[PDB]
Amino acid sequence: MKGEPKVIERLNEALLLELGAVNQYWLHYRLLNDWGYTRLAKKEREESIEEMHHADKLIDRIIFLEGFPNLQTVLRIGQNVKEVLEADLKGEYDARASYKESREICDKLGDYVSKQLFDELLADEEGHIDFLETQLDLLAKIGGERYGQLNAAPADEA
Amino acid sequence: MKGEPKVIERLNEALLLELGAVNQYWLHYRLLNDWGYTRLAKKEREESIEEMHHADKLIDRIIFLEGFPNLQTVLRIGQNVKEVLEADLKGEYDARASYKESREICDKLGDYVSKQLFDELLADEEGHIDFLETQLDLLAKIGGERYGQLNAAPADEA
Amino acid sequence: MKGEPKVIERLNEALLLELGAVNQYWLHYRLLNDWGYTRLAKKEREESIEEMHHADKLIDRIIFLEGFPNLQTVLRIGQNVKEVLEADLKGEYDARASYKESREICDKLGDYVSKQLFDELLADEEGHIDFLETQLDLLAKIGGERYGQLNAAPADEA
Amino acid sequence: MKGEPKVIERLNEALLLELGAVNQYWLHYRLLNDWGYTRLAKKEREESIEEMHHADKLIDRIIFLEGFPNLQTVLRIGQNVKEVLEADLKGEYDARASYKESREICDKLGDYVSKQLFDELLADEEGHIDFLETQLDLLAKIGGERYGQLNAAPADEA
Amino acid sequence: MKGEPKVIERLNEALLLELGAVNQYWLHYRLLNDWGYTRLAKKEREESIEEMHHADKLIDRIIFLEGFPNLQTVLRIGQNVKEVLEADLKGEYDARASYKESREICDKLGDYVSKQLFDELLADEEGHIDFLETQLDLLAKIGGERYGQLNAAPADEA
Amino acid sequence: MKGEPKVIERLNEALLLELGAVNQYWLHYRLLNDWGYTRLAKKEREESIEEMHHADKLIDRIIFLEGFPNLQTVLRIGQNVKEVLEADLKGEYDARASYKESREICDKLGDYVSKQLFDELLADEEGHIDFLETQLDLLAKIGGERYGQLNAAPADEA
Amino acid sequence: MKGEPKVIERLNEALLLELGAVNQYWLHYRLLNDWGYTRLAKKEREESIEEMHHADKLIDRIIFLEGFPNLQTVLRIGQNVKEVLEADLKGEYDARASYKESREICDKLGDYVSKQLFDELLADEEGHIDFLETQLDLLAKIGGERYGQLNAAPADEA
Ligand code: HEM
Ligand code: HEM
Ligand code: HEM
Ligand SMILES: [Cl-]
Ligand SMILES: [Cl-]
Ligand SMILES: [Cl-]
Ligand SMILES: [Cl-]
Ligand SMILES: [Cl-]
Ligand SMILES: [Cl-]
Ligand SMILES: [Cl-]
Ligand SMILES: [Cl-]
Ligand SMILES: [Cl-]
Ligand SMILES: [Cl-]
Ligand SMILES: [Cl-]
Ligand SMILES: [Cl-]
Ligand SMILES: [Cl-]
Ligand SMILES: [Cl-]
Ligand SMILES: [Cl-]
Ligand SMILES: [Mg+2]
Ligand SMILES: [Mg+2]
Ligand SMILES: [Mg+2]
Ligand SMILES: [Mg+2]
Ligand SMILES: [Mg+2]
Ligand SMILES: [Mg+2]
Ligand SMILES: [Mg+2]
Ligand SMILES: [Mg+2]
Ligand SMILES: [Mg+2]
Repeated sequence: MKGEPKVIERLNEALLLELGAVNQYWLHYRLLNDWGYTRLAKKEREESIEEMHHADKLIDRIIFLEGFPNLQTVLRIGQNVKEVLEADLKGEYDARASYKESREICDKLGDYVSKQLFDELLADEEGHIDFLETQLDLLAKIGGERYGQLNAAPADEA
Repeated sequence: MKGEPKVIERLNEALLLELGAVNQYWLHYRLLNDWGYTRLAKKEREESIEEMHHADKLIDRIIFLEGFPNLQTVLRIGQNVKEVLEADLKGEYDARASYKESREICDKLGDYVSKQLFDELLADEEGHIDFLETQLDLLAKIGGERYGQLNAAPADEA
Repeated sequence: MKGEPKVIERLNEALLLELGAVNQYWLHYRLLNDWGYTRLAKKEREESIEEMHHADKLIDRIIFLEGFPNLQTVLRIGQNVKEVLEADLKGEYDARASYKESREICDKLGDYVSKQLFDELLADEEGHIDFLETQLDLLAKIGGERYGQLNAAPADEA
Repeated sequence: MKGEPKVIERLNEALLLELGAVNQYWLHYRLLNDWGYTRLAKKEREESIEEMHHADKLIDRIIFLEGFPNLQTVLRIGQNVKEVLEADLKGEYDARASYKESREICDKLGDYVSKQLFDELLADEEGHIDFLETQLDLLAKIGGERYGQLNAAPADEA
Repeated sequence: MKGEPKVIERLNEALLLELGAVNQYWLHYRLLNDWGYTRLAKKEREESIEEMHHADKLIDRIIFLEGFPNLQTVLRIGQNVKEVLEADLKGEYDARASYKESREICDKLGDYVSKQLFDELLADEEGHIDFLETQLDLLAKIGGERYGQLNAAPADEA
Repeated sequence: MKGEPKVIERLNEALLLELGAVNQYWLHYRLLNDWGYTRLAKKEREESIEEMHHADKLIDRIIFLEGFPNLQTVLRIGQNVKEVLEADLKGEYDARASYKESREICDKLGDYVSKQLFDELLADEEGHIDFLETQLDLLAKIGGERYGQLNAAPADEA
Repeated sequence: MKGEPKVIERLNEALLLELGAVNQYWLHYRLLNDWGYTRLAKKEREESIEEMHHADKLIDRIIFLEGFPNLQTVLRIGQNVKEVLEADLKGEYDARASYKESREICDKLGDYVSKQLFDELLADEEGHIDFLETQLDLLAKIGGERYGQLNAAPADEA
């Protein structure tokens, strides 16, 4: 199905955001692991792998529409566990805004199946945002050192 | 262990090559799948996931040496199955050359464990090269259409 | 829920297309089987049975809306395996266009659950189109005789 | 049982042929594998291991007869799959002729158990010849590229 | 294989370091257990047993080279959990430096298998260093009392 | 329980003897293994590990009594299997004498639980002495070469 | 990867040594079995099969480097069990020396993966040497007739 160039453009913008999130979550996984926060690190790895699946779905849709997926292009880091979470959350807010605009563009152009892809991604993103906002609320309430302790394993495990 | 800046630089050059290979193999997986070469597509996916593990090991070593992993940066595509294989092979030859030079640099600077990482990557790469050269030899001998047929599934499978 | 006559009309147009696809895929199953392409034949049977389920869902929705399902009414055939695939693909493009227009009509009339039915059918159809386009691309690349061979079983199986 | 020198000589001629066949089949296994004909390669490996068992039986008989097994001594190669098969077949015809003459010599000298060893080897050899002649007939009938394709695995297997 | 006296000397220096580490880790296990840090204590026991295996491998290599293993000779203690970890880390840095120099000496003298032993020990040591540095980083970030709590069991377990 | 300095001194003398026995038995294990007496070697390894457990119990008791365990300090070797056994036996006789004197000192000072530890060690030691005396008696009766043969494995095992 | 001619030459020298060891160990297996030393015979068979795997790895590397493996070319025998072991040991010392020189040549020419192959073979060889030296030490200590008895089975087994 030869797709609308503007739809392919929006799918490629999403792909760039998702690839950036893959890399950011993976770097956060390895950073948190080195700091000793091995339980939060495992969650960050899982979040990276979820974004990998999103990137795969975007690539598949772009190829179906006979467009060219742009992976050649792809970061917010952080010096403590609060900054890492905040950086992830900023990324998710940015992706959410992109997908909201993209579903509107696909709807107006009549590509309702691409619209549906963006609707699914948007729902996913609000789930991720809910999770991260809750973690940052917990960190605020119990303090960063107890949040870190809660998200670390004893020495005989990891 | 605060690492030599030149060693961290070589690890980051490897990371850029590996991230590029992840993306190239994944794009090839989805492209080959859309063309109907679903068996070769599955191998390309597996090759991408192997390069993901290499990238992970490089990131881990960079962080141990107290360097900054550069993922912000990352392609050869192809219009038929021979060109896809050739593009993968060119990438592997380029990576091999990088790792050979890197093991020599780590050896001269006395970072023998980073040397060992590059030695492992080099052995891996020559394995990958052996595989791809064999596939291209088979394609040469039986022709591209029979090679494609061999690497496609019937309609009731995939 | 007494439905809009225009919505029931669009559901009946979909039912006619789906019943036509059931019959076409089933005839293709038996034709391909007689020609010896028993693996593609099995896929065509499966595609017919998928369209039977779609027809069932349309009938159920029409009856819920207190309309009369029109089954009394229901073809593109083909002389070789490429023509069979092309005929299936033309049918799918026609159905896709019908469902796109139907979801728009249901949306404008405020029957959002019927809209959702058409959205699901539209997504299904684009999946079917993706599959058939890939098979026709493979046939183009490896040639029709190798595509047929790939989709045939040896004599000791079927 | 102190054996006839002429019988020990014939057993040593067989051992030299068998050791040569071990080496030739093993080299063919690795060559075919590198060319991508991994299914025929596996058969060549199995044929090499069968010849290893024959060599073992010859060594055992020579030692029983209080002779000295000569292994210090041991090739036809090939540039394509037809030449490889032809080289194996020429070797088998040569071995068959040796074993026929050897059974006659053992019979005339009254070493009926060594005669029996050569009779078994001769029957084995005619089995091997039957197999190889059939493969070369198939290659002749379907052509070398289809024979190679039939004897190659897709990329996601080997 | 009668070994180079200088190689045997370096193997004996490693053995003395490893035996010292066995004793230090075991004393730390019992000390930490008495203080109530039973989870970190279990890790220290495991680390002692890993060093016992290293000592065994060194003794085996010395005997193969027809040298005399010197076990007759063998400590940093600590008053709190941070000091215990720091003492272990200082020991590991000292061992790493010894093994780096030893691999260079074996390489220059042409004892490449002893070189390989030291290369393995060096890689092990950098793993141990990575672990201990991470534990000390965690302790720094969450504080010593939370690190101790994390590494202690409730009264109904240990 | 703050212990008597004289009791802690006797526990530390026992620890020094036990650590010496660990090292001696382990060296004997590796020596006997290299000579080919692999069955006696396995027993010597087991004896070393038993002495490791004794050392652990001594360290635990010293720490309970708020003393400082001295591991910083720790040999009789042997050129044939009789000398190895004799060296082990001399060590056991020395340890037995130490533990006998130590139980008497603990009894007189009123540390009856430390007395009990030495009583257990003394009973253990007389068991070890019984075993070693029996092995040396067997060696005397059947001769050293048959004793060695009995305590060696064939080449296809170890 | 088109290899250095000097590297291919060293790989072929190793192949000739390994093929010679295969044959020597196999002949020793059958000889020892006929003499009644069936347990040592089984070990010699296992050693032959280990050398077969080494030869296979060498052939694979030569073909990858686009060289020609030379198998056309390939012995120390022995009249008693001590001479058989001594002949095996002389072969291993010769192979070790070859592999040491070969790893140095590959290193200087920059073929680090072939260097690694020779490093692995060298470590293997020193293991084999350790085993054989231990067997010859045992034979020296208990005498040849007891060593033979230890390595023979009773009549109701083999
Ligand atoms: C184009 C970009 C990428 C795509 C499309 C992608 C896709 C995937 C997919 C589909 C999986 C399978 C997950 C599952 O089975 O549930 C996966 C796993 C994984 N990914 Fe990625 N990935 C990408 C980039 C990366 C990067 C940059 C890394 C950095 C290390 C990475 C590391 C991993 C690892 C370690 C696994 C697990 C593999 C295993 O369990 O054996 N990936 N990826
Ligand atoms: C402070 C001195 C030592 C102490 C307290 C100690 C303690 C122990 C203990 C409690 C065990 C566990 C045994 C079991 O699970 O039944 C053990 C095992 C072992 N020990 Fe020691 N040990 C010491 C020194 C040594 C030395 C010098 C060596 C020389 C190699 C050694 C080699 C081993 C080995 C190989 C094991 C077996 C580990 C395994 O099975 O994974 N130990 N030791
Ligand atoms: C005197 C010459 C040789 C003799 C007598 C011999 C004998 C044997 C025998 C009896 C087996 C066991 C097969 C089975 O268990 O069914 C075997 C296996 C094998 N042979 Fe040979 N062989 C010889 C030469 C070679 C050569 C030149 C190669 C080249 C690579 C080779 C490679 C192998 C391999 C890889 C195996 C399989 C071992 C395993 O599965 O672990 N052999 N050989
Ligand atoms: Cl932090
Ligand atoms: Cl606090
Ligand atoms: Cl193609
Ligand atoms: Cl053709
Ligand atoms: Cl047709
Ligand atoms: Cl054709
Ligand atoms: Cl060919
Ligand atoms: Cl053709
Ligand atoms: Cl064909
Ligand atoms: Cl503390
Ligand atoms: Cl606090
Ligand atoms: Cl002895
Ligand atoms: Cl005697
Ligand atoms: Cl003998
Ligand atoms: Cl005697
Ligand atoms: Mg709308
Ligand atoms: Mg998500
Ligand atoms: Mg790889
Ligand atoms: Mg459908
Ligand atoms: Mg045969
Ligand atoms: Mg070097
Ligand atoms: Mg270690
Ligand atoms: Mg004891
Ligand atoms: Mg070996």
